Amino acid sequence: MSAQVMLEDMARKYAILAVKADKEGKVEDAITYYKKAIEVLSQIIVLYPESVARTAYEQMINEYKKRISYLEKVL
Repeated sequence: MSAQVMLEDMARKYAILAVKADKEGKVEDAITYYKKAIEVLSQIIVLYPESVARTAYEQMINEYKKRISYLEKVL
C-alpha cells in the first residue's frame, strides 16, 4: 500500500525533525530524533533487505550515527 513507502516517510519526517533540532542547538531532541530515524530505516532493511535503496538507507544510518557520536560530546 505500501509498507516500504510509509516507513520511508516516517524516517524522512524524523530526519527532518532531527536536522531542525540539530540546527537550533537543541542537542537532546536532535539525538532522540536521529535515533528514531535510524530505528525506522533499520526496520525497512529488515523488511526489504534486497531493496535497490538498501545502500541509501545504510548511508543515512551511518550519517546519523556519526551525527549522534558528535552530539553526545556537547550536552
